[PDB]
Amino acid sequence: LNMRADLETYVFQDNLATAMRRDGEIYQSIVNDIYDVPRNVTITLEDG
Amino acid sequence: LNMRADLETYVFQDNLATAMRRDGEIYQSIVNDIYDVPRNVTITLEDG
Repeated sequence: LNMRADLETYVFQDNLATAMRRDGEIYQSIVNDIYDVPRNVTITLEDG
Repeated sequence: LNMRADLETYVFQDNLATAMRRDGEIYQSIVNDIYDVPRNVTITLEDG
């Protein structure tokens, strides 16, 4: 139970101190296509 | 656990003295010098 407790603050610590580590479902590459009109809750396309 | 620690101070020791044996998989083949192109995020022959 205390393992899970220390694991909760592990997330909130590591994402600040070590930093970075932003989360979301997206596509990394610089230079994109267009629009976001359907988008949400998909895996694979919508567009590039 | 201390045997695993011996393996940590093995890699850190042996690679400096004995050295060599650097491969990308089981071959070190192709890419020459440097490459700076990448594509999307996927790495083909490229920087492979």
